[PDB]
Amino acid sequence: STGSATTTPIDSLDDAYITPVQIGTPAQTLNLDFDTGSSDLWVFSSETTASEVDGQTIYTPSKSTTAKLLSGATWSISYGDGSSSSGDVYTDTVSVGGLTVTGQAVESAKKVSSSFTEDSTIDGLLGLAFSTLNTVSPTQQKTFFDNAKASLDSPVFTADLGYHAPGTYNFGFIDTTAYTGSITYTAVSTKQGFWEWTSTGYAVGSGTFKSTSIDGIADTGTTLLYLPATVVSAYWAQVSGAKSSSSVGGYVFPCSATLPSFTFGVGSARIVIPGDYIDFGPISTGSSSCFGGIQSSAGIGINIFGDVALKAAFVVFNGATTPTLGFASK
Repeated sequence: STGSATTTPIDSLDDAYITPVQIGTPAQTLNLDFDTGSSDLWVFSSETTASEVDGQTIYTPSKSTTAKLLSGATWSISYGDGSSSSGDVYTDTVSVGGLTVTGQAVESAKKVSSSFTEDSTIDGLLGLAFSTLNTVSPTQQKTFFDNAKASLDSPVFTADLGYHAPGTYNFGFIDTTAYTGSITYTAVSTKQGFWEWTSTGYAVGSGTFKSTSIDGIADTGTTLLYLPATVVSAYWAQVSGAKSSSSVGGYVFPCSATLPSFTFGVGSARIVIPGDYIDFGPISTGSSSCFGGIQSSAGIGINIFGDVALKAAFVVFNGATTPTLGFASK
């Protein structure tokens, strides 16, 4: 089997991407944030504290003839950005782009943090990291991909995120029309539960390539590109007037700037992030100071190849017995 679904930016900055997901019988369609950095499929629901729901579409398990309470199971998750959610668990039928999993754990939120409430466009998350990170207790549950994998034509999914435009998540096949050149595959460590890999270096604009190993994670659920402070300083030094602002929370730059591109290495291959992908717009409405899309990972504890990087590529998440990651230009 295969599946194919369009993923759409939630706003004009590509702050996140939402993908429609069918849950239950009859189907209830929720728009979920596909997150290769976590491993829980959780949704706003009829159980979510009413004051914490503000415009989201909810899953109502009592209206699904295939929903079953997973007795005694609870979940609770905290994300790198400080947000969190928790609740109880159902199993139900879940379909993405025509690919169906029966008995998928659907984690129903009883509580969500303010950041989730305040984002009316995201109805929940669909985790695509390794199932070892799943938070369900006392019996850990599998991700949608892990459940689907054996049925897929090939044990893979691909992320093809758009810049200020829709893109695609495919399951079970590689669309050879969706990229240019070849896909370069690179090793993955699953030791921390992530799609963790090592970039071979970087360049800023038309500058020379610096060969240096950068360990990090391919994370569709993180907006920006978080890299070591040395790398980030080298990038922003090429933008007149750019500075790191402790008050704002990172590098800012004059909105009048033309940003240089940023290249990262995948083996001997190179992925070029155009400068415009690194512009996250005014820090506050009407400001002429703009927020940068490349930020320091110092004090995160891990480098993160978030959407800024991934949307410059066609990315293969290869879930073979020994997982790997593939990157192609597009």
